Amino acid sequence: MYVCLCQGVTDNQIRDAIYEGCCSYEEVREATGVGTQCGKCASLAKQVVRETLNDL
Ligand code: FES
Repeated sequence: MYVCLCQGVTDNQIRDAIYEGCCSYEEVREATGVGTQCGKCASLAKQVVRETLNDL
């Protein structure tokens, strides 16, 4: 699904950003743009980050 409609970032793209090097929402934000516009998706994006890290 789209986590961030403003930037067109999917849950899979957040996971892949982590697999590819990111360790934090802040890094995923800079790498993908998630949460940089209205910011309403930040909590959901942080949930995806937390879930992905816990699964590693
Ligand atoms: S929905 Fe992600 S910044 Fe607006």
